[PDB]
Amino acid sequence: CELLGMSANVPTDIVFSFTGLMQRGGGTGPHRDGWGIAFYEGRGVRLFQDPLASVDSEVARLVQRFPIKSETVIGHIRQANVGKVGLSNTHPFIRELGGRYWTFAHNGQLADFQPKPGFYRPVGETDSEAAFCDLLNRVRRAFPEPVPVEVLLPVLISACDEYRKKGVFNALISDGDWLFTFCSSKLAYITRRAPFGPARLKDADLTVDFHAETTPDDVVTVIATEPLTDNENWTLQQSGEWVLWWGGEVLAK
Amino acid sequence: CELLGMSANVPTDIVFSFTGLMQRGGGTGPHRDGWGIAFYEGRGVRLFQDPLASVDSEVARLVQRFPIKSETVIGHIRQANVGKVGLSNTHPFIRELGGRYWTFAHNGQLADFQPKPGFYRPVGETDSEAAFCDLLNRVRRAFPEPVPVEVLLPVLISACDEYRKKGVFNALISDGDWLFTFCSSKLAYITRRAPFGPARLKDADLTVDFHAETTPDDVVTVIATEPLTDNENWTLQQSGEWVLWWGGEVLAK
Repeated sequence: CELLGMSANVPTDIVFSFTGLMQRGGGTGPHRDGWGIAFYEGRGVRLFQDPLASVDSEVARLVQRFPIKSETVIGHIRQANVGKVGLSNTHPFIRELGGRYWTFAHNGQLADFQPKPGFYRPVGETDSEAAFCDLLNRVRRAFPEPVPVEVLLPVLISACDEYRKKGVFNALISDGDWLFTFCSSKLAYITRRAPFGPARLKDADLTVDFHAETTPDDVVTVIATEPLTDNENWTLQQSGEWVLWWGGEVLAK
Repeated sequence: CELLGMSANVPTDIVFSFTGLMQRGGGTGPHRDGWGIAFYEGRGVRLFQDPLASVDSEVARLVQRFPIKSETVIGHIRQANVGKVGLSNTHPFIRELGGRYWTFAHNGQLADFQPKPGFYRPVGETDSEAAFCDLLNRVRRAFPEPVPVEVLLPVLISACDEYRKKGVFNALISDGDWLFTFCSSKLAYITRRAPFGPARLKDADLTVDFHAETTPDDVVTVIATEPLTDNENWTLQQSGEWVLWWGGEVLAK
């Protein structure tokens, strides 16, 4: 329950409910693991994130109080405390390329990763952000001008392939239209077609509720590190498998 | 009371109490004028823009608070409901250059403004974002590698000067460290030195509260389109005047 995405064909509701901190057996006791949730409202993007916390922060309250409704959502919950702290090291990451805001979320670890500095440079010290910028540099070099998805698709797959050669590289990328997924370790998804009733996905210290259909033609796909609902149409992805989503539909894989 | 920035030498609290919607004589009646606030936490940045709700059943004046703590804040607290201009057209704008997140807020109108497309491209349709991207392109072209503020200072002044030849260009720029200001029409500031007591800046449908000093060495400068407190040490800026802040202190002007 780390990576979490959504691609829909209509702006759909998503309520995040972080269970307030509590004394437990292990997980989210006096503290809380870092999280991040980015989503789109047209071409614009909203980002709410927070690194390791020993209190129920204002940003954590902000995501919950905001009536969210989008077609593209990328998030990363319970990000490994490994390494360094701070906001600059919290997923997901944003950067504009071609007049579109790109969003990136990575789960896993990369060993001996040292990409050549380019146009885009990481602000933080994460290997995830270094990977994001590098991938962005390859897309910018190979395609100076905006090019349709299928064209820039090969460069995406290529970079992901190389990164997985140095460690675990599960990732979610989006320019606000499509939502690129890549599995190295584990990733899963489930498409829901109208008519559908409200569903409640949940972690151990999190709950994301979904409502009923807006129109009789709704299609909404949820992507997670692993099924959050008792296996239904939850399809499990294998190592090396990528999928390009857009409008909740599979474009290519 | 549109632009509002802050440069301080220690992370200082700033609470924004947006006076909830109410039936008035003219201003923020059933609707709400947009707003946007960005602030840093180290090198990372946070961006909050007005929620796409405002449909509060027009219940009696319900003020909503927004606590913020930072050394660098840049905001545009008087725009149009995000539902009217759209999220991609809401200030301030963010983009990374040289491994730092650059924030930008601009007040004023530009006529016949048509910068040549470059590295950075506006996601939205404002002349403001078009201006931000152009200024970033000039900096990236003139400075391929990270350079001290003083060196990149001239290019910032040049760009602003050019944009002011085509309209009003009051702007606030920042990389997380320093806060650049530029005046064309009107801009003002007031530096507060420890010891100082809590202050309450207020708009007509807003209130931004400040607290007492954290340490006896505090220095916090507030920049606004015009004095929010009954004139004290509020220094008024004239057309063509710029100031580079850092830790609440004037670096250059």
